[PDB]
Amino acid sequence: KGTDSLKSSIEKYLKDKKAKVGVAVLGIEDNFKLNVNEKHHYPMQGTYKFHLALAVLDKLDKENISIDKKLFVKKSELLPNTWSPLRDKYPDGNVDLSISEILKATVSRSDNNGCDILFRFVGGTNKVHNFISKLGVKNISIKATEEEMHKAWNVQYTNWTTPDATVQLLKKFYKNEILSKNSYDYLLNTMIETTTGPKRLKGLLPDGTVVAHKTGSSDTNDKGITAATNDIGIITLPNGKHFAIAVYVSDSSEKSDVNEKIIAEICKSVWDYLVK
Ligand SMILES: O=C(O)[C@H]1/C(=C/CO)O[C@@H]2CC(=O)N21
Ligand SMILES: [Cl-]
Repeated sequence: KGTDSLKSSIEKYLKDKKAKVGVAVLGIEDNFKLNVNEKHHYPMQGTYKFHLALAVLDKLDKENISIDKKLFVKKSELLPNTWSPLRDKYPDGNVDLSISEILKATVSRSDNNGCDILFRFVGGTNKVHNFISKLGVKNISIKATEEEMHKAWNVQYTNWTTPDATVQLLKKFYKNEILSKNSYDYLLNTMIETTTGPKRLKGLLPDGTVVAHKTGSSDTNDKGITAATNDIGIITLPNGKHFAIAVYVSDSSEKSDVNEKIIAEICKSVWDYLVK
C-alpha cells in the first residue's frame, strides 16, 4: 500500500547485495517517511562535514562574526597525504583564509584539512556533537577529526549515525529552522554547487534536477571491505516540492561502481514513487 510496497521493493533489491545499506527519506513540505535498516549505526565519513558546517555557521550567527573574517592557517595544519585542495592551493601554509573559503573547500570539495581547521574553530568534535544533540536530533556520534580517522582503520566507525537522524537534521536545516537566512543560503548553495558523487543520489535522476548534497567515502581494506559509500541531501521534485534522503552503503564487499549504483537505484525508485 504505497510506502510499504516501495520499501519491499528496496529490500528485494538489497537482498543480493553484500553490504549493510541504510536508507531514510523525509518529505519536506508533505510529510512522507521511509526507513530501511534504520536500527543500525553507519559510519559517516565525509557526510559529517555537513554537520560541522552547521556548527560553524551557527557560531557565526550567534557571535555576529562575518563569514569573510580571515583565520591564519599554520603550515603544520595543511597535512600531506590527505585529500585537501586547500594544501594544494597554499602548499606553504601560513596564510590568512576567510571562513567562507575554508567552508567552501570543506563542504563542496570535502577538504580534510579544511574540516579539521573548522573543528578547531568551533572547539572540537564534542562541541559539534553537543550542538547537534541540542537541536533535538539523537543518534549521531561525532568523535574523530579527519587526521584521527586517517590513523587506525577502526576510527571511522566512531563517527556514526542512523539514517533517520541524518534526514531529520537535513529537514531542520532545509526548512531554515537552524540558521540565519544568509548562512542558510550560503551552505545550501555550496551543497548544490558540488561536483562530487555524480553517480550517487543524482546518478539516475533527470538532467538538471537540483540536488543539494554531501558525499562520504572510505578506503577498502585487504579483505575487500569498503567501510562506507554514502550520499545525503535534499532533492527537488518536478512539482517544486522537496525530500531529504540519506543512503549509507556500509561494510560492502561489492565493487565501488556497484556501491554507487545502489545509492542511485534506491534514490531513483524513491523519486519514481513520489513523482507518481
Ligand atoms: O510531491 C508531493 O506531492 C509530496 C508527496 C506525495 C507522495 O507521497 O510526498 C512527497 C514528500 C513531498 O514533499 N512530496
Ligand atoms: Cl576504486
